Amino acid sequence: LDIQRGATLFNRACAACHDTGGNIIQPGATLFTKDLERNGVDTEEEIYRVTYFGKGRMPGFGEKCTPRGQCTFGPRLQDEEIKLLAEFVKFQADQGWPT
Ligand code: HEC
Repeated sequence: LDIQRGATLFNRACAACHDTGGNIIQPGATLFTKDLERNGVDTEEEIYRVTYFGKGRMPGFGEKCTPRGQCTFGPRLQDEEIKLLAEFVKFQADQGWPT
C-alpha cells in the first residue's frame, strides 16, 4: 500500500478520534490489534465495512452509507479511499502503531 498517502488521509479523516491508533470517544474500541480482535474486526475487510457503514458513535464514510443519520455529515469518501484507509489501519495495527 501507499503508506504516505494512507497516513495523510488517515491524519485528516480519522486521527482526531483515533489519535495514534486510539479512540478518544470510546475506551476499548481503539485501532490496536487487541481491541480490533475483541470487537471481531481485525481484518482489512471488516475495517473497511465499519469505516463504510459506521457503528454507534462512529459515523460511516461510504458513498452508499444509509441512513444519513448514521453517516458523516461531511463529504463521503470514495471506495478507493476507504480501501486505502483499511489497508493502512491493518498495517499500523500489525506494527503496533509506531511513533
Ligand atoms: C469520531 C467522530 C470518529 C471518527 C472521525 C472516526 N471514528 Fe472510527 N470509531 C469511533 C468510535 C466512537 C468507534 C467505536 C464504535 C463502537 O461503538 O464500536 C470507532 C470504531 C472504529 C473501528 C473499530 C475499532 C474497534 O472495534 O476496536 C475502526 C476500524 C474505525 N473506527 C476506523 C475509522 C477510520 C478508518 C476512520 C476515518 C475514516 C474513523 N474510524 C473515523 C469514532 C470515530
